[PDB]
Amino acid sequence: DEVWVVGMGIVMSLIVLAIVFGNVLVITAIAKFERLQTVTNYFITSLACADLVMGLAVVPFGAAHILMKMWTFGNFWCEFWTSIDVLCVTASIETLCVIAVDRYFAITSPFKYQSLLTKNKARVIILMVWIVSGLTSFLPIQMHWYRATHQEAINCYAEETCCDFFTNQAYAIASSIVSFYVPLVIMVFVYSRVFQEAKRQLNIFEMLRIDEGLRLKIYKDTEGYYTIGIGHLLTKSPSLNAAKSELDKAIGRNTNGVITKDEAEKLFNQDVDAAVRGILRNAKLKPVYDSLDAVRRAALINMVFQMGETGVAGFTNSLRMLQQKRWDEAAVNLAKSRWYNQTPNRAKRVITTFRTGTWDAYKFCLKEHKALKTLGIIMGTFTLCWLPFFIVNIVHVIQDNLIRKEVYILLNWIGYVNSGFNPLIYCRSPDFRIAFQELLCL
Ligand SMILES: CC(C)CCC[C@@H](C)[C@H]1CC[C@H]2[C@@H]3CC=C4C[C@@H](O)CC[C@]4(C)[C@H]3CC[C@]12C
Ligand SMILES: CC(C)CCC[C@@H](C)[C@H]1CC[C@H]2[C@@H]3CC=C4C[C@@H](O)CC[C@]4(C)[C@H]3CC[C@]12C
Ligand SMILES: CC(C)CCC[C@@H](C)[C@H]1CC[C@H]2[C@@H]3CC=C4C[C@@H](O)CC[C@]4(C)[C@H]3CC[C@]12C
Ligand SMILES: OC[C@H]1O[C@H](O[C@H]2[C@H](O)[C@@H](O)[C@H](O)O[C@@H]2CO)[C@H](O)[C@@H](O)[C@@H]1O
Ligand SMILES: CC(C)NC[C@H](O)COc1cccc2[nH]c3ccccc3c12
Ligand SMILES: *C(=O)CCCCCCCCCCCCCCC
Repeated sequence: DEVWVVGMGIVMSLIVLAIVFGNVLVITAIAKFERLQTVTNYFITSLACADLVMGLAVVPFGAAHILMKMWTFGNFWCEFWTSIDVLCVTASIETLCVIAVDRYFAITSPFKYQSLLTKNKARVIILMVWIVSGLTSFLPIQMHWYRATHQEAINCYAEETCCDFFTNQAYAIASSIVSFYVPLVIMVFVYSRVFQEAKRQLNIFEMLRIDEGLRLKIYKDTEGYYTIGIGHLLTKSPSLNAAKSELDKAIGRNTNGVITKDEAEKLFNQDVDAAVRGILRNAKLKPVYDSLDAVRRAALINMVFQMGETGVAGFTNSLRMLQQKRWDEAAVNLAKSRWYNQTPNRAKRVITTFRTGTWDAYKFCLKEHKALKTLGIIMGTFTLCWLPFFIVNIVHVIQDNLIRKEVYILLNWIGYVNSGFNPLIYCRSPDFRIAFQELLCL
């Protein structure tokens, strides 16, 4: 009865604590560590600020409203508190929308995975977002455009103890469409093509980058020989400067044992080309390669990279089954390899590629593609937490009072609670994660 309201107070208090704590941690980590100061994370700050204000200024008074079963803060704060609520929700979806557009142009740019924005106009953009949100949110509420004209609403408006968001149908449609729906549809569309573009970036270079690894410094392979990039043997000589002489020769400058990622790609493309020409010479490998599609050809090249031509020609049964496009049967045999024993994970991806003829086994392996997924979860989680509430907004314009009020309020709180989710989702990122553990005296 009244023990339940103490318990509900505890829960709601923890919710308030969770939102403010996590979002302050995000804001702190980005502001403190220069590594985290990217154009993307500036928008995350804008996003964390909206959630923080939601935390401090919006949720406690909403919680007090429900527990006290009445509004005890007067009608100025009621209109002000309502304004901040709408603003924070509007600013969030707008910021999320800006991120999607920003990520789109960053991934379609010849200078990949970096914004077309300097840190300063990015700040400007954020300022404009908050200003547009303010104009969209604060203006209609304080200009009383939102208000309904029927008597029950007028009672609530005048009553200093009643804080209910009675709205006229013109506002309810327009406001919810402008604030929520317009940047939602844009965000969902734009970021869906962000994913398609990211998936399109997958090729044999990314494949071997994931399976083999890319080193910028000269290193020794398992047999002790000097190597660099993606398994590119420099020399069998035990002399380090012999390797460096060989490296400088191939790259075309004085490297001192260090090359760039793009330079490693140049070496890799040359190794791929050599691998293909050797395959076409090998009597046992040529018919298989000729029959295979582009993606599966990359899988076969992947194996030649790891085993050499002689090693791959050893699989006599698998090769003929690949040649006949009996993928599953080829998979059964390749899984019984010494190759699968020693490096099961890599073999698993290559074999799976042989089965589907797609790059699906290499999705979200790259650190950059994982980052895109985290942002995708942020957007999705926001959508799912707020969409039911905003659907009911429009449902009641069509036919009012079809949904019980305690359901409407509950949906609104699923929206509120979303403000505490984003900080936890950021723990997916390795950089945020260690940024957090430093900050927590760990
Ligand atoms: C308005 C009332 C209800 C809420 C209090 C607003 C506070 C939480 C907001 C308003 C202005 C915000 C800040 C504005 C300036 C930046 C610089 C950035 O590098 C880190 C975050 C930081 C420092 C913000 C964090 C918190 C902040 C101070
Ligand atoms: C409307 C009242 C109640 C709250 C004020 C909204 C605050 C939280 C908004 C208003 C202008 C915003 C900021 C505008 C400029 C930037 C610079 C960027 O580097 C970090 C975020 C930051 C700092 C924004 C987030 C926080 C911010 C300060
Ligand atoms: C009214 C309620 C919401 C106010 C509660 C304020 C709490 C959430 C604030 C007040 C002091 C804050 C902390 C102060 C000490 C640090 C260490 C720093 O490296 C990271 C942030 C961290 C961990 C803060 C996290 C949250 C914190 C505990
Ligand atoms: O056999 C052809 C390629 O072999 C090297 O790259 C191998 C390396 O031999 C091996 O130790 C390791 O396990 O795999 C890498 C690549 O997967 C060559 O130096 C390449 O240039 C050859 O194409
Ligand atoms: C307790 C109430 C005040 N909380 C409202 C939601 O948190 C935020 O709802 C909105 C956010 C952004 C734009 C909006 N337009 C609306 C029209 C009717 C109802 C809510 C909204 C709305
Ligand atoms: C290791 O970083 C983290 C330890 C930091 C301890 C700081 C102690 C903060 C105490 C919080 C009290 C503020 C409560 C405010 C209530 C209104």
